[PDB]
Amino acid sequence: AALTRNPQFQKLQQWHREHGSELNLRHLFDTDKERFNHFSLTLNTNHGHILLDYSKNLVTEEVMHMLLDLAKSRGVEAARESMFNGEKINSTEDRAVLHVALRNRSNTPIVVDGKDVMPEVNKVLDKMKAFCQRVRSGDWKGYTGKTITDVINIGIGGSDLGPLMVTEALKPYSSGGPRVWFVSNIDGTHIAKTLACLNPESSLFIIASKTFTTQETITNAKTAKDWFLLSAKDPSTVAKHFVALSTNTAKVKEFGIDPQNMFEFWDWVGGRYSLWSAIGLSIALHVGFDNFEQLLSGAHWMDQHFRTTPLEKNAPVLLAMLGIWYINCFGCETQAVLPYDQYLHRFAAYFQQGDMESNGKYITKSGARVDHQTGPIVWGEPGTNGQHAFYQLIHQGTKMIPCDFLIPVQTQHPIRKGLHHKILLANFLAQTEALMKGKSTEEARKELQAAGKSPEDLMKLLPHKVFEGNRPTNSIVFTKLTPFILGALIAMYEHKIFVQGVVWDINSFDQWGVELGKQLAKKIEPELDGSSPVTSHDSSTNGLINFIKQQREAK
Amino acid sequence: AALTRNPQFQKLQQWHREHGSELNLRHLFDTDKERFNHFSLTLNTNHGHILLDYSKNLVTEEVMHMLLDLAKSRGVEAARESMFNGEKINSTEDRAVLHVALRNRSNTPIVVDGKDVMPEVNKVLDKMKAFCQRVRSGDWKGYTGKTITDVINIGIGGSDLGPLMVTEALKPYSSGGPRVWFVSNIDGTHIAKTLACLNPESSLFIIASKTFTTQETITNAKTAKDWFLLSAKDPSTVAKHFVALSTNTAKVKEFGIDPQNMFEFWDWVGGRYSLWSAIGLSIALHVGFDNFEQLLSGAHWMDQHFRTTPLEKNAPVLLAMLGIWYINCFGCETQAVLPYDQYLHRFAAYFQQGDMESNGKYITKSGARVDHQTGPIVWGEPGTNGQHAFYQLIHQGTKMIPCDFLIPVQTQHPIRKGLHHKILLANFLAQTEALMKGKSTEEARKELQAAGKSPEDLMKLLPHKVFEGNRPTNSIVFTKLTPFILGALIAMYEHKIFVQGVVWDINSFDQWGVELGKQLAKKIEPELDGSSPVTSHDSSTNGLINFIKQQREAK
Ligand SMILES: O=P(O)(O)OC[C@H]1O[C@](O)(CO)[C@@H](O)[C@@H]1O
Ligand SMILES: O=P(O)(O)OC[C@H]1O[C@](O)(CO)[C@@H](O)[C@@H]1O
Repeated sequence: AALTRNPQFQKLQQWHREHGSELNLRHLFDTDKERFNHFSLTLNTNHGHILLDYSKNLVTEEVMHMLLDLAKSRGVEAARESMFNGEKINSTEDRAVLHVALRNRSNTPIVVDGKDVMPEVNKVLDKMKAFCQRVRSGDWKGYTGKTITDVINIGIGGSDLGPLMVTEALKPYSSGGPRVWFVSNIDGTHIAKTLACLNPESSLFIIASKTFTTQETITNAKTAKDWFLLSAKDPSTVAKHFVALSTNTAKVKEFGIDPQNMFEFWDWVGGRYSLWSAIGLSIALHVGFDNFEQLLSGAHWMDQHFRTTPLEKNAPVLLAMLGIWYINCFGCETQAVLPYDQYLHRFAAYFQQGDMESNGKYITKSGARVDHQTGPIVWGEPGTNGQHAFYQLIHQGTKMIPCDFLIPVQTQHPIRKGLHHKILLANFLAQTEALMKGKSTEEARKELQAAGKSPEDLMKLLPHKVFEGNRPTNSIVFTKLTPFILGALIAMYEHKIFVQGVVWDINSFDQWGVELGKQLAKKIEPELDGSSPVTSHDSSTNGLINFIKQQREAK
Repeated sequence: AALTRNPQFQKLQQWHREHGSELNLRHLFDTDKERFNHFSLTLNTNHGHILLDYSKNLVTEEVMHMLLDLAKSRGVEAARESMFNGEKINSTEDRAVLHVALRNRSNTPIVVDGKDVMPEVNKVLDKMKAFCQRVRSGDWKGYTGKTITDVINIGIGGSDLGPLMVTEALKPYSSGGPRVWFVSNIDGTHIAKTLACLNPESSLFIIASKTFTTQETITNAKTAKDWFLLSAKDPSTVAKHFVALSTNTAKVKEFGIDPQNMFEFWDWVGGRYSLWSAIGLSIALHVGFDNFEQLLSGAHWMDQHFRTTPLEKNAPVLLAMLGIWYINCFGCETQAVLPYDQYLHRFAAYFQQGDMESNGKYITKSGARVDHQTGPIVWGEPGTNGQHAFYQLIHQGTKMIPCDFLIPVQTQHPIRKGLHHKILLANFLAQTEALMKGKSTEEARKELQAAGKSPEDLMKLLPHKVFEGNRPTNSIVFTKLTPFILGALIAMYEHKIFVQGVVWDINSFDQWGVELGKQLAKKIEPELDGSSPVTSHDSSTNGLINFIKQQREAK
């Protein structure tokens, strides 16, 4: 494994074993009035500012310099160029990795197999916009002449999470668009509950699937089509209510979808990096194409920042190395994402796939098994709610949990003259402050006494009211959560994930870890039919199956 | 500082560092045809069966024997009795812990300092039912005479999560109840977007708050009240549109809500254990009281199972110790909860509070600092959805992640003649099998050769196709997800949490870790006012506040 052999990494490791343990945030802040200044970065996008404050982290100039040396010696910069230049860095699949090309507004050429990719990219974007305009304008009618009122996206992986998260995040910008629904789970209640609120005459289904062979999506699509034709009665009417987003023309046609109703993307577009491609059709339909182009632009802006900025002032690089520090030196298993924005309620879930499916690996690009930790477990819920659910464990638990706090300065809903947002911001600020500062035995004791506690209560409560603090957090504050800023925020993390993948020398763009489950599932499906017990598996799988056959009857 | 010195704990520890890394699930099943039989328990509740299959765990009779010795060695049973008996086991607050009283269907007496609590418990249940009856029948009219069509629950944390999770999970049983909304975040966006869809004339607001002073809920409540009073203007109309669930009568009255409109509970009802009390009013309104009683009965059934079952056959006890095993011996930081049911999409979020806010502690009951791990980080998403998001990391990542897979045998929507559910069950089964069995290099190699891949391509890809397996999981299968069954499942985990807290000797029923953030938030709140720079905090908090003030009016 490259990482553990790297001299910059080893130097980092020994420093941690002989210093890291004594690092204390409160102390660091008390002895360096320039800490915020030295450990924060402000980005002016001309469309809002983004403040990345990483000063509340367990680091020093020395640690940062070492972390940055490591990034450099692991070839982060060269790796980045190869990605942008269209090289097939996805080594196990021999594929290019060009999600940056999907939002390359500069249209600077990017050649893969001797051919520039942009023309195809823009071609689909035009197709998307033209189609979106017709549906939005009402020009596009159903099989009964009615205009489309509901758009239903049926997809699962990177074919669901992104479009769902962004549409939720940008609701304030969906003024003139139809209602968008998202169906993904094979679980029947999902599609059933949806179709129950729809009129086939005014419903448009979007079959989103890179491969167009995923069982859940195809089954859901077929179910939606059956339900539809039950009323439309003429297979020819399908061309007015079903479109597909995929890279597989054959499967699409085989499904029965008109080829002009196919918005394609490419193999170098990873599912978990696809919302920027045709997969984002439901977004464009929801917020309009202008807002969608803003989304792409924001990501493009971030891509430029990542590409042209020296490492020491490079946002995604800084976040990545801060993560490496906690994962590989402090051994923290998780990474919490806590946005203080109800609209971003699906932000954390999106990066569970983005981050975990990318770096949840254990084999390097050379074929060697890692002998160090890789991708963390990403989780989180919107602020303040989380404060009333799990922060208890973050503040007084036994796990070190790196936290990323995000919040827009300006709210999309300044009700009560900004009272609500003022309180939201106060909590956002106070939480990272509290995690950092903590509360000593003495401070607690004085509070208890001042509060008028009796010698008994105080003595009883004292130890329980002590906060050891020293809990690291990142504070990412942006002027406003607009399509452009959101676009830049997502791209920022996409690049953080990329950097970490390079440091660990793993392929952040394949996902072989999903094959085993799929194949075993294919084996079990036919065995479930009938009441005959099964015994071709281990005793657990057999036992579970037999219980299912038995209880299938129970009334 | 109690568990680490327990004879059984140390014996358990020594065994692990001596054998722990030797355990291999695949080997354990390959050498014991009775494994499933010996490491699983079936529960017939008379209202459905629940199969807890814990055979795919890294354990043997010996390990389970030692784990159970630790359970009784730490006084789990005496502790259990104290809770049910009404003793003040919530030591730091000197309170009883009686959520089991809330659903005590047998009405056996349970006396707290003075009287038997059952009388007041049933008194509120009767009141809830009568009100619920009036609201659903249409008897209870809005201020202009219309029947109420929307019920808006306003609460946070324990006052929002249980209600939301249960109503989401029991959607199939609502037929007839008004639509229910849940407002919780202070973030203005939450109440703003909720109110924009309501008619003041037919909306009924439920202010859920145990203390009735939390800032988010009261603020949200005032905003709603103003909103309403903006179109009705008559303050006296409020009595037909606002009710309260709380233990604080004075504050409820001060808020402007009449007594008759207050559904109370008591201090021995922990917020994260309150959906069983008046807090469940929105659940009752949504699915009817018959179903609500069914929900309570299910919990009550599990309560009895927990109290009368020998430890080795006690479901919550087994789940608790397996957790202790992975937490304290394998050092696993997290617990994944993966229900293969879209209706349970909020189940994991619910227990993030129930578990994490309960056991995310570091001070024992004696006041000593723990020198071992406590509560884990709970997380998850409904399957198969997850299978396409983060399972990659669970299968080929670098972290051990204990996983609880849950699923109903019978679906609420058997569409397409059960095809969707069949596939859902197939994946449910195949995933734990895959996590267990893995796929060796030899197996992967055969596979690649059969695919006709040249030696070069084959060997470059081979290591990436290997699944080391040996990933432990629990499979919980129940006949159907009915109100009764959900209730038992929730109570089952409540008790798993109780047992673990007992073993760690922490107070699973207080939550002092949330106080610091609240104190600090009130401090900076007024400081946000004005354009003048703040310099009273650490440079980061100051820098963040000043960035906010600067961008507050940026265009
Ligand atoms: O869009 P598709 O091709 O149907 O993929 C479903 C999802 O599952 C995966 O193939 C693996 O889980 C993803 O990478 C993808 O986003
Ligand atoms: O408004 P309430 O019902 O008093 O409670 C606030 C919620 O937040 C907490 O106080 C702490 O997170 C919970 O214990 C509780 O359920």
